[PDB]
Amino acid sequence: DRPRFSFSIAAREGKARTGTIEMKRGVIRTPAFMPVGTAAVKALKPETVRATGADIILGNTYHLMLRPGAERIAKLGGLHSFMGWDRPILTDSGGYQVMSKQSEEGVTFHMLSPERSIEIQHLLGSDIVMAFDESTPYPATPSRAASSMERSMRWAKRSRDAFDSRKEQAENAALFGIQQGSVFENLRQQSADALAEIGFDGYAVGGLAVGEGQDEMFRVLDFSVPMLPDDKPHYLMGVGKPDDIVGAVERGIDMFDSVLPTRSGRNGQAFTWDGPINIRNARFSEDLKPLDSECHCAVCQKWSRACIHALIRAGEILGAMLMTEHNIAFYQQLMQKIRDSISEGRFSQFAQDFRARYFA
Amino acid sequence: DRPRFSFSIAAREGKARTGTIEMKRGVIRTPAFMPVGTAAVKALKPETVRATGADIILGNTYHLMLRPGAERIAKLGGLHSFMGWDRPILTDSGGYQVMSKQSEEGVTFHMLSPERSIEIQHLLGSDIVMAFDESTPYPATPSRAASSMERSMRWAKRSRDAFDSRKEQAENAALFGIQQGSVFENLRQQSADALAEIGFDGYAVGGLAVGEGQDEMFRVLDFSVPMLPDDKPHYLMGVGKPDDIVGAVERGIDMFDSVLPTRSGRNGQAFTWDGPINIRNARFSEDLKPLDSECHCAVCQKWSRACIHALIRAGEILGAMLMTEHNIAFYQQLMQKIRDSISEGRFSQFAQDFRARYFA
Ligand SMILES: [Zn+2]
Ligand SMILES: [Zn+2]
Repeated sequence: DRPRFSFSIAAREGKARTGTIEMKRGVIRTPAFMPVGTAAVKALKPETVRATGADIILGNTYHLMLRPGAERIAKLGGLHSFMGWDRPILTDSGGYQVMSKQSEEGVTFHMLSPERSIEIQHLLGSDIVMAFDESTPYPATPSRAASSMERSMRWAKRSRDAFDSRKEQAENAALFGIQQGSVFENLRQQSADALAEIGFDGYAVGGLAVGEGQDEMFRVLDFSVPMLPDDKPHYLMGVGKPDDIVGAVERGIDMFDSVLPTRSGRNGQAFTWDGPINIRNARFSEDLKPLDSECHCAVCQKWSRACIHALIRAGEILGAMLMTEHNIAFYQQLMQKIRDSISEGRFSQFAQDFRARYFA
Repeated sequence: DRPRFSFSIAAREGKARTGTIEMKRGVIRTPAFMPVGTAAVKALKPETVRATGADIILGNTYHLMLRPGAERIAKLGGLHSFMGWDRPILTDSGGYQVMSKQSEEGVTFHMLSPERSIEIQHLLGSDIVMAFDESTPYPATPSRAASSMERSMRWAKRSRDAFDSRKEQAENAALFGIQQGSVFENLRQQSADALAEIGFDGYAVGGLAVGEGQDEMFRVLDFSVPMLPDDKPHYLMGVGKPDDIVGAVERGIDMFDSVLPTRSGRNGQAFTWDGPINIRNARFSEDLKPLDSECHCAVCQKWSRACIHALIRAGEILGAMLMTEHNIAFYQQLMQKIRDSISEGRFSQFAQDFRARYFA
């Protein structure tokens, strides 16, 4: 038997936690990195993405709405059938890409509201559904940030009720709420209280990674994450670089997603424990070592820097495929070392060792 | 203005010759190697084959008859349009693959005769047409070899007349006759006299490279090639390994074709000036040198043994493409060094240097 959504914390160190989310389509090890998915020849195969270590992938609701459309994905059997991925899928609400009519009802651009966003995510058949919120701009006036937070909370309630109105969705999926409030601690507290009063399966910290820089993002995390319910997962959306991830786990974040491994891989850039490298650099043309000396991904078991350099410089799509697979696998190995070090009570030392070497 | 078929000898050394065949679709430098073509994603691009140095490619009439068929190729505009190759094309008669009813009329298996073979080659629109002959088996009884030679000469006359009956073919293409007679000098002489009496644009030495070994092939060439008209091209069909080619040029052969560069490339084997190599061998996994140290093909300008080794071992089709391109380019560079050394009167020394190093 498998539960709808069950978060268990197995070990803690400071604010960091490691554990599992059990869902009907599988178990998610936390802290978790979710690669951002696309349709299943122009992308990695889903078995390849699974083999990198990913327990869950993300679907971009806005892009799926535009092509091929949510009703079409439903007729094809849902997003799992469409993507060839049978493990859990999280979908965002589509609201951020709308920004990236505009009344309290929702927006038209296609129409999106709390109710329509929840309905589209049900048509996709995703396992974790994000509430529809309003993104405060960056930077945000204290006036504008107060406005978008309060609208987001009324929309979070509407998301809650829309989700609960479909037995098939409410019995089989989970719903996450999104805290807003920008850099204003009192707003963040009001937002957290509102979401906790409504009740969600997990809570995301919104309004971050939108240009504010890491020091400010960390300062906001420092007081925002403790406000959320301790016994539910904490999600930092769209983050990020490896050092962003490590420091966010130090501050209590359990879940992450980012296109960065894919964007980097397509641009000829590989993540390594010694920092990112540009594989086109001449120093790699005769380098017989793998992309990363310690990475145990399938690419680093077989391919040298020299030969990936050759593929990338020739514009062979295989080069970008190999880079992307390694980058996503590197991210999963980072999450695994994070999980292991929390379990063994040496995560704070892991983070310091990681930073000293990554920025050396 | 461009002539139908004009063979000019520019320089000689012993029995070896170098020169040009001018045809309406281009000039063929001799001695020439003709790669064996196929349809134009599962093959090298025709611009790639041209860039290796090939002046003319071969079409396999029997395979083209079976798929998509000669009438279909004609409706598509002919073999040049079908293959994306606008330079000269030679077609064989289809008769050897028939072996590899059977009366004096021809054969049924589809039907092939001197007349039908010439007609199919006209439908293909090829520039050099081979007469239809009868292949004596290997090894051949002195009885069987006498029979197949004499039938071939009657069929050579029928080929001549069929070709001459179509103004469009006779004014724009050329026709080659094929000497037969197996290892019997008197038969070879009878065959040569018959073909010279009929008259052809060029003459092939048939019945060789069918299992007899190089020493016997060379012994037959020694007396067979001098029997053919000196002022027309001499063609040794389906030959062969680099050392076969060098020794055949020493004996007066001007033209060659072989699937060997392609078959080798698909099997992970590369020709080099130091002999062929099996790129899968472990010694190449860290070898940063190109396939051949002196080859100036596009592959050796960019790719290392190590990375082609990696591609081949992974089963990436790019690996086989690169190997095949290099092998066909290596063959063209061999022909160019042959042509250059004859022009400079140092071909006999070239051949000895070539053998000492290729078999070292
Ligand atoms: Zn790797
Ligand atoms: Zn080469």
